[PDB]
Amino acid sequence: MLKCYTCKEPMTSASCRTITRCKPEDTACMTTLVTVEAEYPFNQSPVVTRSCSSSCVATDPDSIGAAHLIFCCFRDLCNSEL
Repeated sequence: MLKCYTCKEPMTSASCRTITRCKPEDTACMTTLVTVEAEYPFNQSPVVTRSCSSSCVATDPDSIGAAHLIFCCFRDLCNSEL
């Protein structure tokens, strides 16, 4: 089955990297990447959330409508890093 590095805790979690089994309805994986402070320099606990998906898709680089870095793949553990 499709396995993605989905963490149990929300963005609050530090290293969101845990081997989890996706659902049968799904097919691809998803990943949310959005720093806490992009407008100004501030190194702090970032906001991310990796979850399975039934359709790997991405938005525009505009990110005008809450369209952060939405990565996706069709391979188990396609990405180990955050």
